[PDB]
Amino acid sequence: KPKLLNKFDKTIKAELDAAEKLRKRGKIEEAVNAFKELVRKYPQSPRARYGKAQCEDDLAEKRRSNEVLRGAIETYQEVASLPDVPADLLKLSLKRRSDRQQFLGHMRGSLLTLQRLVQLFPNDTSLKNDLGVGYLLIGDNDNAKKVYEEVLSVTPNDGFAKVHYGFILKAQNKIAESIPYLKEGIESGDPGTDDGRFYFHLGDAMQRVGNKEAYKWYELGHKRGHFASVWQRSLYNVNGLKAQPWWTPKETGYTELVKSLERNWKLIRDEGLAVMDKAKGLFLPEDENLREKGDWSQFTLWQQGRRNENACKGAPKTCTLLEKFPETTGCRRGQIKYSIMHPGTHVWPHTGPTNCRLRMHLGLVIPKEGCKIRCANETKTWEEGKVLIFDDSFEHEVWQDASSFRLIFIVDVWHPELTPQQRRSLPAI
Ligand SMILES: O=C(O)CNC(=O)C(=O)O
Ligand SMILES: [Mn+2]
Repeated sequence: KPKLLNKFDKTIKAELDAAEKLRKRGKIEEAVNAFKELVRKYPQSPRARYGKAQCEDDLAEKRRSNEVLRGAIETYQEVASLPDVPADLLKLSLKRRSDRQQFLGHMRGSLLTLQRLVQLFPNDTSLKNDLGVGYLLIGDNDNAKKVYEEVLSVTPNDGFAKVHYGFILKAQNKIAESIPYLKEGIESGDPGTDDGRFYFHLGDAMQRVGNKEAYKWYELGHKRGHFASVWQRSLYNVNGLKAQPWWTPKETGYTELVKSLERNWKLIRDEGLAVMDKAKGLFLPEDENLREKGDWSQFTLWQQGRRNENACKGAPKTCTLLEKFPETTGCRRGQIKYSIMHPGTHVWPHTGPTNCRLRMHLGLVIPKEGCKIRCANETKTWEEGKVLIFDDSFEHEVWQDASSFRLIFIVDVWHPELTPQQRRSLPAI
């Protein structure tokens, strides 16, 4: 049902369909040559240059090389400079250009294309919404906000605009205000609203205002295929891995690592405390977004399977000890770090980025009261010299209401059911 032919193109249809059918066939290099060999025959053929662009685009995905895709991007541009272009074609051409620009990471370039599209089609609400995304991708939330306010002023019930507007409000720390927009947008069922990210932000927003209803939406998100479960909501996952919030050492199979940590715990403690005393600067503040209040800092020895040399100079014995255990030092999706938390601290409920790791906590300095950690429905406490093990892809939450500082040692390990080849293959997080 789209009109892709000006007065010109209608005359040469039998040829255009030929070159097109070639592409549909998958015999690409020819459709290219075909399409290439039609502009010289007739330069002012939008449907010809557009065709060429598609081939280049199609070819980009086959060759999987960004240089050819860059070619397509300009060819799409060329379509829009021709004398008489069908509205549908012009729109298709530039929209696709913008999308590919975003794919390459040319965010401001995509934005410029979207700005052009919006002035070319002032009445297309779909394109205004896309422009808003353009602004978001360069971090210009203020202009994005203006865009979605325009849309909503004309189309009060556009779901796409609502979830994005809600997102923007939440990013501006207007948490409570963001929730109705996120809800209504998702409930609209409009194209682009069935996105895990909006379930994430909606749930997060509700939890930060104490609305227990958040779990209803996490459950819905799970049923929509956005989360592994109501509790397990990590983004980068491997299917088939045993999924439970709390693990015993025996269940993990990493009994020797655990034994080594527990048996040498005073040593691990003392080197961490020595850094605190003599080089407190190496303890960096933890994720500000996860901290409601209080004081919370970390000192990393390993990150994504990479040893931090300067840090291991501060805790040489501890690093020497860990070298023996590649299941953690080689875990490219985990870390090894000291974590200190002071009284009056609360960490928002949250989830890790992957189900490919388990997280061990060795207690080093644990006040007799006030410190606890919940993972899923079970809350537990640390013990000095003892290891806790949980799957941090499950929602967990932390409190520190003691009268003195709490120090733990965090050791990530590969999920034990991951194969050697999997461990070798997975990219880092
Ligand atoms: O240091 C703490 O108490 C908080 N730790 C976590 O949330 C974690 O290990 O994933
Ligand atoms: Mn955590």
